[PDB]
Amino acid sequence: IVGGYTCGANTVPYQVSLNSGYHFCGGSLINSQWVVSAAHCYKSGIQVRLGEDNINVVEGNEQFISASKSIVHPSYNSETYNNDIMLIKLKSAASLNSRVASISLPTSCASAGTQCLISGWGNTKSSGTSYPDVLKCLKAPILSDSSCKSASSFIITSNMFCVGYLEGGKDACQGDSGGPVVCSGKLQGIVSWGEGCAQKNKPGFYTKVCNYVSWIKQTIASN
Ligand SMILES: COC(=O)[C@H](Cc1cccc(C(=N)N)c1)NC(=O)CNS(=O)(=O)c1ccc(C)cc1
Ligand SMILES: [Ca+2]
Repeated sequence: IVGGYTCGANTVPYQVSLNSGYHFCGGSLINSQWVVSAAHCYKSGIQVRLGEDNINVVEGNEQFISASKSIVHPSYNSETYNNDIMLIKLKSAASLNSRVASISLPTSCASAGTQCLISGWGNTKSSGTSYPDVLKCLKAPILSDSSCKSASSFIITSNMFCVGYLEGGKDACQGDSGGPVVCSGKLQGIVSWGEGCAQKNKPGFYTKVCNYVSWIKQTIASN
């Protein structure tokens, strides 16, 4: 997260770290057994880490639970990043408490202009590289279709939305991928892609979670 702030320990209790010997992506706990992340974060050997603040120190509120299976969206297109969503099932149920909690799926899509919370342990620099050990947070608005479409030379689909500031300085970044965008109290986005981080006229692109609720519910009903 570039241009954000230290969240405070366990203030974002649905935020998870995905660990394959090291932190590589974020995710969101949606119930005691399932995490939503980005399809581009797929890999084998995932351990889900719940209740984290400092990812490099055991502070006492963590739950480390291995993934049993990962399910990439059936239409995920790595060429275009269309349908950049993945479900991760836990080998055992998380113990839900004040510091480890689920975030609900949306009933309706969030509206342009809504302020959202984006969080993660990703790079904090627009130029260069600095990784924080504690969880970082950013509040930023959903952009119009017009601004989002015109914001990249690359292909933009109806399953993506933009959040941030066209003037630059505030954005998600490398290592934030897969993590949550919470708007109107529900999980509305997944950190998906961007051109660099926090650059002028180059906002973040996010998976539009409200388009996937049927697939998520059907999938978790049978796995
Ligand atoms: C990988 O390095 C980076 O610093 C950012 C990471 C990133 C990840 C998620 C969200 C954001 C964000 N700013 N909201 C940033 N990604 C890139 O900079 C990748 N862009 S890119 O322009 O380098 C690029 C473009 C197209 C292809 C096929 C591959 C790579
Ligand atoms: Ca820790």
